[PDB]
Amino acid sequence: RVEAMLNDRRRLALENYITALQAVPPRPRHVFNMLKKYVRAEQKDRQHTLKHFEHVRMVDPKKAAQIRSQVMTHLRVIYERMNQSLSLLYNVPAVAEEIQDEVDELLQKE
Repeated sequence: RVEAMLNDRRRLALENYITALQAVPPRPRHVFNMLKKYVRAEQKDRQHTLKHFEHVRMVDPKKAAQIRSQVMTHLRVIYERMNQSLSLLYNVPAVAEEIQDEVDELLQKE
């Protein structure tokens, strides 16, 4: 149940920044913070998927090959879901543009 555990840290992190979004007035500088945290979470999830790929391949090689397609979507879900979160905040073209500039600039160093 580790995969689900990683999702929580990312979920709450996303739902947490969203709270500031609705704050009104929202803190585009505080909201961008939770983002870098939520992001770092989705990263651990992706890497966690890789481990599952080889793990299931060792314990369950038969199904491991059948679940491959599932484990694959997992990695995509990490980045794909990231795009979904942006849409939620994008709702605020005003904040979305201010946070996006600093957010993208904050992860560059990563």
